[PDB]
Amino acid sequence: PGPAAGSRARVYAEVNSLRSREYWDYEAHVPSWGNQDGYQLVRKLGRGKYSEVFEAINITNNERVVVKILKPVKKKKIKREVKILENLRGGTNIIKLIDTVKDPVSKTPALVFEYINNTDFKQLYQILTDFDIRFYMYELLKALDYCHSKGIMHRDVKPHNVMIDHQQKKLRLIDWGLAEFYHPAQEYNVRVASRYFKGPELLVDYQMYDYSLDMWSLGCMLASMIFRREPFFHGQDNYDQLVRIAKVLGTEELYGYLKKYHIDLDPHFNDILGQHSRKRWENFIHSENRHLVSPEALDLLDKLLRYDHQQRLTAKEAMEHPYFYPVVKEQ
Ligand SMILES: O=C(O)c1ccc(-c2oc3c(Cl)cc(Cl)cc3c(=O)c2O)cc1
Ligand SMILES: [Cl-]
Repeated sequence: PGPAAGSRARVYAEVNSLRSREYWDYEAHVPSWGNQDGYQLVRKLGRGKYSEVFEAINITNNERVVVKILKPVKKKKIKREVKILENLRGGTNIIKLIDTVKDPVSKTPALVFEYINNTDFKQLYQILTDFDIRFYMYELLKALDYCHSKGIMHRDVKPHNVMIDHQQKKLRLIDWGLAEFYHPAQEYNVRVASRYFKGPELLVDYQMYDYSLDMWSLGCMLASMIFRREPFFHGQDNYDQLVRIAKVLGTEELYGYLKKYHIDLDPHFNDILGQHSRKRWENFIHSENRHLVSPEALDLLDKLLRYDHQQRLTAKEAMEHPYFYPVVKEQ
């Protein structure tokens, strides 16, 4: 049984307390809403229920940008995303927020981002080499270590939210609409991230999580790339999602996790979790993915995909792993 006061982040815990209230009090942020008519929408790029994203042209200087039209959400959530993007501007592999505009007629707010010649991850993951996976995971870890060091949890890390220009070897972490400031001992909403990338803490309703949530999501991405099984944990709902995790990580460490953090498990799980062994990571190797798997890759994966969020590697610890030695050597 751990501290009755709850979990605390192992790194970057005091970041926001060392900065002024204006840094993290996003409700007090006052954005400068410009005129969206300065941008000509060209073509829809995708996305879903929170926004619609368009390729666009800055009419004044003809520069190619991306416009994200914010579907009706609470103004508070809009201030949070804008403030976080402003705090993170210039960050390593963070998407650059260019402008904050509103449609002159509808007054619907929109965010303007830099354009990156992205390759769909469904297509990119089929052609990634062993070195490519290490390179892009390393660049993604730079983005996560940066935002974590700025006191921010992304909380929606997934392949859809990682833009990659495979020709120029450029990576940008996008979609900061679910990001939040980390404050020690704060309890957070667990309805974040995509189902396939939700950490165990979200699935068992443990609200006192921290940056390590993003590290679970990253481990899910690493597993899907080196094993060519995307997504790796392919649950049908939130209950089945934890079952599919428990069938790989085993149930003993799951119940040990619940006991350590005094988590009251939803009684529905007791009829579906069962008892499962902790599987060996080598069991997912086959002839089609063997060239992407190495002992260093399995060791890193094993140290990211842990129930205990406190035992997961931090972003900086993961960056120092021998799995990235070829990337570090290439400067
Ligand atoms: O919600 C967000 O924060 C957010 C931010 C950026 C983008 C974004 O998407 C792109 C897509 Cl989907 C395709 C292509 Cl070819 C290029 C881009 C791009 O350059 C770009 O910036 C999408 C969403
Ligand atoms: Cl076991």
